[PDB]
Amino acid sequence: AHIEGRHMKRMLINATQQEELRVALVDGQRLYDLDIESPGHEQKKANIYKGKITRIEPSLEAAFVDYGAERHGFLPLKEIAREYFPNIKDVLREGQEVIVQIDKEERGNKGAALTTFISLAGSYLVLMPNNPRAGGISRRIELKEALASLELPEGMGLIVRTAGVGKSAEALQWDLSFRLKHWEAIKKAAESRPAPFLIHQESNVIVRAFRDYLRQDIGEILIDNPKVLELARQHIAALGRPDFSSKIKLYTGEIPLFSHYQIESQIESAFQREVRLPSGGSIVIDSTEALTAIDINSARGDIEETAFNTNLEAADEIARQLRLRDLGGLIVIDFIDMTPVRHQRAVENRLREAVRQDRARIQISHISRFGLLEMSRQRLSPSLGESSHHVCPRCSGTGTVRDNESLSLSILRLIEEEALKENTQEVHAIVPVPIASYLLNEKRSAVNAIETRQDGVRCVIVPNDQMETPHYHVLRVRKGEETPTLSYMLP
Amino acid sequence: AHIEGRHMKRMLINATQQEELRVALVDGQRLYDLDIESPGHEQKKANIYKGKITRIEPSLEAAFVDYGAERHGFLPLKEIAREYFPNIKDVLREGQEVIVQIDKEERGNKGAALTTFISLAGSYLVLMPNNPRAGGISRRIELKEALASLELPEGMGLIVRTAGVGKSAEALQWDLSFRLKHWEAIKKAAESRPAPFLIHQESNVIVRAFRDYLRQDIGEILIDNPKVLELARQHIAALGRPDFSSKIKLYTGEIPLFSHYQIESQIESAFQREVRLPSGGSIVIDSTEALTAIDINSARGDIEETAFNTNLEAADEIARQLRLRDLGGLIVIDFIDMTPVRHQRAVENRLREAVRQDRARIQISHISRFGLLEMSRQRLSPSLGESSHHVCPRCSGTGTVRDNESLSLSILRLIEEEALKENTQEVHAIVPVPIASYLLNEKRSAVNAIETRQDGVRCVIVPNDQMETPHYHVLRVRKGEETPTLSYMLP
Amino acid sequence: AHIEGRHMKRMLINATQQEELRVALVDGQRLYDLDIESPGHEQKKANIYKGKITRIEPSLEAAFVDYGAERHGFLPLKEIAREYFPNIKDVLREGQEVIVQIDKEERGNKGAALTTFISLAGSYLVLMPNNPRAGGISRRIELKEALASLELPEGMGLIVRTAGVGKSAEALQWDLSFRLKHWEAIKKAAESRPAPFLIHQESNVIVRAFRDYLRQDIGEILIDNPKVLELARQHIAALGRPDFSSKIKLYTGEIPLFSHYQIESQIESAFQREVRLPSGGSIVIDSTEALTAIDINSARGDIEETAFNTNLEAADEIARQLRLRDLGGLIVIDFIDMTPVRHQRAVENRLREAVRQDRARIQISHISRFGLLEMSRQRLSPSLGESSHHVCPRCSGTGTVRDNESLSLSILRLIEEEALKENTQEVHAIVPVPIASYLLNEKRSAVNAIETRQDGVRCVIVPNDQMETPHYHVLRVRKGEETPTLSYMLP
Amino acid sequence: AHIEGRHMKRMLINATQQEELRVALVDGQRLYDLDIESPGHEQKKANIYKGKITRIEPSLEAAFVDYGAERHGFLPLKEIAREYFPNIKDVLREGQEVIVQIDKEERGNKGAALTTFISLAGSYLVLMPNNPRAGGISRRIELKEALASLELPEGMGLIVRTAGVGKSAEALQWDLSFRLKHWEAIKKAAESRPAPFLIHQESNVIVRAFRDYLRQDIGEILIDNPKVLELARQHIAALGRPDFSSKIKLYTGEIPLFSHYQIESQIESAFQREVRLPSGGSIVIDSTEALTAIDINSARGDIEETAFNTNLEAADEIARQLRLRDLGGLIVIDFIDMTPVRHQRAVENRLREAVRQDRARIQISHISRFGLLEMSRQRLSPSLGESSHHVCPRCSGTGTVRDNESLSLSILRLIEEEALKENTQEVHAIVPVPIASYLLNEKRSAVNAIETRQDGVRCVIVPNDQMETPHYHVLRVRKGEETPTLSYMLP
RNA sequence: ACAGUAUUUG
RNA sequence: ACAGUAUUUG
RNA sequence: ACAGUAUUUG
RNA sequence: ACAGUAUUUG
Ligand SMILES: [Mg+2]
Ligand SMILES: [Mg+2]
Ligand SMILES: [Mg+2]
Ligand SMILES: [Mg+2]
Ligand SMILES: [Mg+2]
Ligand SMILES: [Mg+2]
Ligand SMILES: [Zn+2]
Ligand SMILES: [Zn+2]
Repeated sequence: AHIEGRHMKRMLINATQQEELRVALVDGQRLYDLDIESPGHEQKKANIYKGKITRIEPSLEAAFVDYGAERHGFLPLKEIAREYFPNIKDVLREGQEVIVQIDKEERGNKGAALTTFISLAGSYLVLMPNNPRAGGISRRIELKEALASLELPEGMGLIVRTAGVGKSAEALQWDLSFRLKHWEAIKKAAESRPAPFLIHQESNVIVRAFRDYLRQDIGEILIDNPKVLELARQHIAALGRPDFSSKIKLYTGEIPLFSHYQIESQIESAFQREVRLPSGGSIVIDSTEALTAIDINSARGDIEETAFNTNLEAADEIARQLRLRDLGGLIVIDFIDMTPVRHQRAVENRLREAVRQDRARIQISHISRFGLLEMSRQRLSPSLGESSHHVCPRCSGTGTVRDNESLSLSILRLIEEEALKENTQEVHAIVPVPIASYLLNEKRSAVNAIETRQDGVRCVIVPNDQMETPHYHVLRVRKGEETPTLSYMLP
Repeated sequence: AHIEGRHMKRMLINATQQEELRVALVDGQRLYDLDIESPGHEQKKANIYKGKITRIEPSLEAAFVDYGAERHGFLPLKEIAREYFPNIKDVLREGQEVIVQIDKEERGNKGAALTTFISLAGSYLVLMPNNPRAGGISRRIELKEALASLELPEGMGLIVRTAGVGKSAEALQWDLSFRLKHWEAIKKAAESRPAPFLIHQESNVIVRAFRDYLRQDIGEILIDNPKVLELARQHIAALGRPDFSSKIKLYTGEIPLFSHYQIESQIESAFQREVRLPSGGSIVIDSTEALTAIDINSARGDIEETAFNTNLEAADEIARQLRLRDLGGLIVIDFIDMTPVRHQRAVENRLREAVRQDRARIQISHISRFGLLEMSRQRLSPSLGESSHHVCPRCSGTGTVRDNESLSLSILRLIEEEALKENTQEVHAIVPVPIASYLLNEKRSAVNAIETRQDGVRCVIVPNDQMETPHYHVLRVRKGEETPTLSYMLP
Repeated sequence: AHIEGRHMKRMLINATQQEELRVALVDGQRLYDLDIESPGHEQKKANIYKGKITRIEPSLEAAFVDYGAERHGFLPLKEIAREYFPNIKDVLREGQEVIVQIDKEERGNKGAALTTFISLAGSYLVLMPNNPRAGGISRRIELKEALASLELPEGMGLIVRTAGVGKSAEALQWDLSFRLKHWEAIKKAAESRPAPFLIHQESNVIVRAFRDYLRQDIGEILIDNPKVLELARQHIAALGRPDFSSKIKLYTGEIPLFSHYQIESQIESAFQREVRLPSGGSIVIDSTEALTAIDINSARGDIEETAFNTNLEAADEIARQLRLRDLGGLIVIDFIDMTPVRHQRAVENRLREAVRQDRARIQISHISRFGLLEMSRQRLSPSLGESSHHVCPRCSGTGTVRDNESLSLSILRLIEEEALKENTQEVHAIVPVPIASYLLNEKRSAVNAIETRQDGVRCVIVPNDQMETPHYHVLRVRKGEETPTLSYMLP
Repeated sequence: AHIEGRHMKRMLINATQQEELRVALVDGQRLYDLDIESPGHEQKKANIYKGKITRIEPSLEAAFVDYGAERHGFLPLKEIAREYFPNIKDVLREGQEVIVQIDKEERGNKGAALTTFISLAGSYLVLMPNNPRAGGISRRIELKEALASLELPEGMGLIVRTAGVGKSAEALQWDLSFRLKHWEAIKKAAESRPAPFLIHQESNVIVRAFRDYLRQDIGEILIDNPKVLELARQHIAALGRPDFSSKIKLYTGEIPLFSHYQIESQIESAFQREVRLPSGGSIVIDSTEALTAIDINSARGDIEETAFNTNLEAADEIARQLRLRDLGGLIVIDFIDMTPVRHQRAVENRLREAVRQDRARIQISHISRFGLLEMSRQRLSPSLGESSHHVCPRCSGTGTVRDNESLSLSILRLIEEEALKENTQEVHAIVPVPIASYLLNEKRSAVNAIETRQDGVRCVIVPNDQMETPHYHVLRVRKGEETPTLSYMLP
């Protein structure tokens, strides 16, 4: 029934649990975005090291870097600067010491994009202290005015946040001040040493939150744990939006905060693969290796509507999940199938208009002739899956598991073929129990069959209870090289 | 290196193994399509029953049917006929007895499409003995001529197969003969009884093969098992392409047939999720709930090419897998990312030109601005996954598994919330072992924490070794209704 | 180094843990007997019900009884009384209502001995209020005098405890008083109702202890838990040895009581099968179905001594374990093997002199010519094993497990023999995994072998991971009665 | 119903199965002794090596020997000879090279008795070619005559087998010939080399059988496998009892030999712990570490008899099992409990008279006053248990398993005590799952309880599913030396 | 296997 | 398989 | 968080 | 805890 503005939008902080410090942004009781920072596996994006270059490969158009973790980090010739600046190899003289920062974070293989293009964020500003090229405003929005009046040095260009819109030129000075004043240290704190090492560490979840996600609509900030609420308050001081010290309250209620604001289930919502649409429909969000791929579908009085209407809900919800899951990359949405075009353009907008908030960039094509709508969106941090799951290790990634016989027939032809391989003595499949059962009954005859022909080739087939139903081995044992050792000792 | 026509295209039949009768269609040694019919789980599509109608729902635009299995079968008002014919409810008078056939087969939920629009296939013909509306030819291709000269009765219209192109009008008579002559029986064999029952059973894999997949290019038909080769031969007789009795030879070689033609690995190929591209690239074929979704990617001298070239291979291979997997529905292909448009149109065609064969219909849009190419293709039978796998039952479908702590924190808030629920005595999470470990150490304090506050609420938390890492229960035990019974007895 | 009398003998009570209330009797720091009463599985021996008689069997020389639990209770014609008294059947008129008490307790099969011969114990006395036949004194020990002066009614006879030896005739009156005064109620509290039901419940462990195990040598009684120490004190009051209120002190020390008195390990000692002898020898206490059977053996300067000496230690220790384990029945001790007879008579006495305490009766023959010394001892309550263990359920009782092959050969001949049994179709061994492995490799040939001969008898052999290494089934499947169902589905 | 002599006594050989060559000795259909030789784990007793002496210990009264396997072998000063002969140390000069043979075989610890007192067995004779001291006859039985007439050299003395009783002096010459003629080689075949090595290998099971267990009563010798029956026949030739070539027949019957002679079950009989007595009684044969211990008990018309009679059956059966199990050492039999002494002496004899056969020596005392009858018997080879089982590895030997709580309480006090141990940080019980469950619910409070007091001592308690119910660890973690690492990662 | 095939629809 | 066999003894 | 943002790229 | 206690006996 929801109209933005009806109830109060508040920022619920949840500092009760050590191993997990959550921060939802709720409007009334509709969770509408959430964050879960937890020690150890902290935030790395937005840091700044010093850098020398493992290896210029050109077959990609960029170096790598040692900023010294595990995997040296990706660095596109595009990233590279005036100042680093004395096609690839003429550009970067290798083992060169450079001031690289992290655009996008380790993803299962890759390093991370670094970029010698350092960016710096205050509450209302953002410094590019290293290319006076790019500036601007919150493409979200007097200060256009005030901005000129900005006393900017020339090496770099700047933007002005969505959230400086309230505020007063005086203090953009008072931002663009404290930035620089960093940026300086952030400079000479490299002029120091051999660079192979960190320099600045992007600040925790809360600050970040008080920084990047706080607006005029934010009613209260209930924090549920007095000692945080401590730093809580000090952190505004600095970040400096101090018309919010008002705004920041301590939750006492015995009933757990989030669990009070009735947004718990919503939290989960985000970890489930299906997600119910108001009407009663559903939104199954499957994630492939090429693109996340959401599919939509309907409940249980009209057809045309049923679909059209349920598509609109799907629209709304998909957006929110997009946010909750920190889903990035492409996304293909399979909207139901309505006939009248107006509906298509209808829902399309519906989507657009619903992802208006999303702090990340979002691009949204028309609906296809196969009724798929593709849609990109920017990789603001690691996604929930990518950072709170892993890979059903029975499957490998895929979520099916080969029916027992078709596996066995298979294991079995493998055996036979192995058992021709000139100069084999034994050969020793080692397979999930039922596999071994099925080969040795259902199929015994065949196995037999073999050794008869393959004169004198023993095909051992030992059933085992460690193996699950898709894994297995088929080793082969060359003349002479054969233990006498028990079938079941084989392992 | 492959040019169609270089080596001989042959049909390898493999009748050695009872529980699995395979039939690849190979051109030289490149498997290029394959079939695996196995008893029991036989073929159902293309059958013909008699039919009465469980329930007209109109909120879909069609009935259902009892042709008497498990799930009565889908029947679109579109399907419905003149003759059944006395918007939905005025159309189908319910419990009406009708002559329905099966377009598309049981899929995990659905019934199957039936269609009162019976279709009938000979070797060169295909009878529509029930709408003289639709006719035509093999949109693949003198007989245009011969076809008129066809002595067709009027109730129905016909097509002429790709494969009657060789042959002679005389014998289209001699097809369109034996069809009808069926179609008659196929008619009065309903005039018989209460209809709730089968009528005609689509014939096995081999016949089918000798029927639907045999052309002029087919060199030999090596069958590897004398007794089949028996029926083998008799089946041409009838189907009646007898200039092939020549063509059909018995394989003796000790080394297993397929394993001789060096097409084994290829067989598998089709069951793996990644599949290597010639160059050395790879084609990961992930399947979601909305669309199958293939992603492509490259090896280890130029960029532009590396991608462009590897895309072409992906093209080729995707086609073949599309066929081998009997993949239907939509498919989204994430081709690498080349800049020059010519390349895009290049690969696109490449794809088109490579799926020229595919017996199923295929539609192929341009490459998107997000560099996805979407692509539909017709559901010719059940897909390999859909009929030789199942659902990594540790995951549910999805192939990740929630990291242990984030689960535990979760299980745990559930407990707490349950333990407020006014009028609870005990409450009894029952969770995967490590879950129970982690809640009871790492987190003990918190659990404690609870019962302290929740005065006198026992939260039992019994670790169990039956449960795997994502499943678990959190039952709650109402005042009075509490056994005294051992923590570990809980189950 | 231990001389009785050196250090103080004290009674350590341990009431900290709810589910287990222990009471050791220590002399210095040598645990010398211990008790472990724990709720639920409480003490039943020494109770008194009312009784009617399920069934006179005479093929044993006694009835049974309903005192109404599970197994009606054993009742020897020997037990039976004057007053019950109107060879077996002439004696007990069946369904007769009687005042039976419990000599010895449920043992895995048996009921328990009841006895219509009720016995009653005070602190210094013991009433036989139902046969003036048997009287006496503590065959352990002026009162001989005082005892005559006892104002005894005539229906029954009495004894005087080891512990009335201190005390004064006045108060044996004051015992033999409060007894009777019970015994009366204990009488008319049957004159009440239909008897099928309890009457008096033998009192808990502590009272019992303050009653049956308290002497002049008992220095303190440290109890470690204030609230018990409460009832603690009240319980002397009554039982009435009140020159002990002095004696009974509260333990505070942070370090756990028993764990302070340095008698913990000793506790366990009693649950282990081997038990180290001072010198360094060992005492393996194995328990069979016919007799508990202790074996002795030696360490690592003389032979003759080494053995003789180590036998003496074994003597000492065996006694104590005999007590700790509440071991009853026969016991055979295999003392080392010394040559000189003096040593044999030496150790024998050593044993005698060491089991002087044992509250239970003990009888001790000479050492045999096979150098076994047999030895009976009275069943004072259930034994530790019999009440705190169970039966290595992999073995059945026996503690070996048949080597894998000898089992398999066996399972296998079973199969063959089953497979002759005229009119069998299938037959379906179902066996521990490795069993199934070994039969199907190592032995395949043989299995084959069978079906060849046993024309057309399928011997299925399904390996299974539920079964451990000694269990298994060999079902057989009669012509006609054969599912087609998967080898591994068999279960 | 069995009277010795009624049916034919025959020797069934069973050479069908490679991994197990059995040889029962049956009288009619009553298995009455059996043998199971199987390759690899062959027979070692009765071999002859050459020998030098690892280490004279005197604290035992004998050396050891290197005859070079694993454990050098026991060698009693008693064993030692004239000829080895230049109290212990003056006797055996160490590292001396000697001609030792094996009396009794490796038993779980020990070496084996060797004995420089070599013994040698023909069919009718037995050479002591190394002490003319000991001679004699079959204390089982003209030849007394013939024996003098024996042309014996003087260094050694001899006996004459039970089975030379048939036969003729001529041929005792013809035995005592071929012996010596060995004994010579058996001598100079040491005069050869450095002794550290074998010399003569006691011959397989069959020969042995044709040698040590063949008498006049032996009707046939059915062997069931033509090729054996081969060597079969040749082996008499040599051993030389050739009036038996007659006697030795080939079994053909399709139904398995033993399984035909209806003695299968009997085979097993011997591996079960209970064994039914004719009447319907039972004989539970439990084996301890001190003595094998058989207990007896009765069925379901008189008492006195019931017992007396059932004791007689037990007698019979015990004997046979004694033989089948190759049970050696002491044995204590708990016969039922009859009153009249005649019965005791009755059964006693019954036993004596029934173990008349037993090839091993047997000694049998009167029945005790506790109604145990002890009984020694000679260790003719390893016992069935000792060579075809192992140790229910859940128990350790003992066949009970400590009830779950009493374990947990225990594990738990261990924890607490560990957690006082000055200078501990963490401490980390690791226990069977249910153990961990029970400590963490049932008992949580207490565990808590601890850390509260033990200020700042973390007691981790990780449940684990590898451990079964009696095993477990309680490690302790010293200040400073503490990983931060997950509860469930602990292992 | 046909211009309404294919996709979609239970 | 013997009067010192057997049991025991590592 | 800016017209070159985002997607892509290890 | 007694001279018929204890062992045994379901
Ligand atoms: Mg890609
Ligand atoms: Mg997937
Ligand atoms: Mg859909
Ligand atoms: Mg008994
Ligand atoms: Mg045992
Ligand atoms: Mg011993
Ligand atoms: Zn999975
Ligand atoms: Zn066991």
